[PDB]
Amino acid sequence: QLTPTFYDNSCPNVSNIVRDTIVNELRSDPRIAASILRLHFHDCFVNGCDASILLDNTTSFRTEKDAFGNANSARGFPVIDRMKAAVESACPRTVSCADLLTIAAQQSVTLAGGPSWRVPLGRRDSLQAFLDLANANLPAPFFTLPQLKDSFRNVGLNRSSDLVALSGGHTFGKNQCRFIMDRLYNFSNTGLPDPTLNTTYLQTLRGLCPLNGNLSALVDFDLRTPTIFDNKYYVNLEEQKGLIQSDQELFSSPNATDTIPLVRSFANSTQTFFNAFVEAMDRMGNITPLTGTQGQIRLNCRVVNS
Ligand code: HEM
Ligand SMILES: [Ca+2]
Ligand SMILES: [Ca+2]
Ligand SMILES: [O]
Repeated sequence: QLTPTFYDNSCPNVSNIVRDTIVNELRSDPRIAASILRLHFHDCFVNGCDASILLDNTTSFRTEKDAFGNANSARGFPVIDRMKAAVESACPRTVSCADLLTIAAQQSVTLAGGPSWRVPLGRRDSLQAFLDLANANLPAPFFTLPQLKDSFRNVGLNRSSDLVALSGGHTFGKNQCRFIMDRLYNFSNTGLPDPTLNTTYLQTLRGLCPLNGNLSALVDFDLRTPTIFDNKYYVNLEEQKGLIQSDQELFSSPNATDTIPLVRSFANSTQTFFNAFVEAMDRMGNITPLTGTQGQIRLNCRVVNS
C-alpha cells in the first residue's frame, strides 16, 4: 500500500526540490504547472502511474510520446529530467520517476493556487512503455459522456465524481484550435456549431480559431482564470462556456443526470471542489502501481536501468 511518508527518512527534501524546480520554470514558462499535471494524468491512465510515459523509443517498444493523445501535445519532459537529476543528487537511487511525477503534479496544482496535500508514495517505475495502450486508453475531446465514463471506468475510476473533479484540471492550461474546430463550424456533420456552446463565446472562439486557420494555435481552457487553479472551470460549464466537447458534456449531455449536480456543487464551493479534487487525484494516483520490489527506481526517467 502507498503511503505519504515513504520518503520522510530516505529523502525528506524531495517535495521541496520538486517545488523549487517548478517555481523556477514557471518564470519562463507559465504553462508548465498545467503541463506537468497533465503528464501525471496521461501516466496513470496507461498501465497505472508507473512513469511509462516518460520512456523514450527503443528498438523493442515504441514510446507513448507518439500516441495520438501525447504527440505534439504532451510537454514538460525536460523539466521532469531537471528535477529528477536534482533529486538524484540529494538522494541517489531513491525516488522513482513515477513518484517524482506524482509529487510534481501535486506541487504544480498547489503552486497554481490549488489545494495542498501529501500524496501517497511508494510507486516504482515500469520496465517498458505502452503506445498501443495509450492510444486505446487516453480519452479524446470528441468523446460523448458515455465514452468519457467508459474511459475512466476502464482504468479503475468508476465514480462520476472522479470524472467531474479530475476534469477540473482544465481550470488552467492550453488547448489547440484543432480540438474545437468541429464545435465552431461543423459539429456532428451538421454544418452548424455545437448548440451547447454559448453563442457569445462562440464568436470569441471563432476569432481565435478561424476556419482554415492555424490549427495549432493555443486557447485557454478557462476564460475566467487561465492560469489559476480554482473552481471557475465549473462556473464556465454552467454558462455553456466549457471549451471542449468533453468539458461541456459534463453539464449538457443527455446522460449528465449524475454529473450535473457535481458540476453545480463544485461551482458553488471552492472547498467542495478542492476536497473532491484531492480525493479523485489520490484515487487516480492509486491506479495499478508497481510497489515493493516490482519494477525499479529509474535513474534516468527516459530509459530503463541497465
Ligand atoms: C476527461 C477527459 C479529458 C479529455 C478528453 C481531455 C482533453 C484535453 C485536450 C484535448 C487538451 C489539449 C491538448 C493540446 O491542445 O495539446 C488537454 C489539455 C490539458 N488537460 Fe485534459 N483532458 C481530459 C482530462 C484531464 C484530466 C483528468 C486532467 C488532469 C487532472 C487534465 C489536465 C489537462 C491540462 C492541465 C491541460 C493543459 C496542458 C498544457 O497546457 O500543457 N485533463 N486535455
Ligand atoms: Ca503509465
Ligand atoms: Ca482557472
Ligand atoms: O488532458
